[PDB]
Amino acid sequence: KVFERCELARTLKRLGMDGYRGISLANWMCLAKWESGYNTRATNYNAGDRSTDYGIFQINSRYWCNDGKTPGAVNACHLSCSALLQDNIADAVACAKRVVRDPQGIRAWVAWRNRCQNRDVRQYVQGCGV
Ligand code: NA
Repeated sequence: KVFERCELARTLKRLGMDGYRGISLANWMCLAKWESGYNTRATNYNAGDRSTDYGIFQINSRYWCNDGKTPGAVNACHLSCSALLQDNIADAVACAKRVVRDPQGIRAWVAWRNRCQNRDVRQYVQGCGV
């Protein structure tokens, strides 16, 4: 599924993302926009290290979900990577929450540093009623 902006923002608020481990909803929105374009079925193979990024938050198979074909990988969210390609984003959000519980937080995603950090991210939630 490809979410519309405000539809996602309302969804993430209901799922308790606003202010999770210190991260405002507008930041999660900026992350999803730059990682996947709000697309749950997005995948990106990384040829360099044989890992894959899965779903709306482009969560990596080396550390967070199991896809069986990543060498030396762990499965910190305790999920098949498949779970992160559903239209329903409950499991993806729970895994995102797990990612940010590590010391790096939201900095775990290089896209967030490039595109979101120190920016005016208000635009991603404006007019959405959240
Ligand atoms: Na894994």
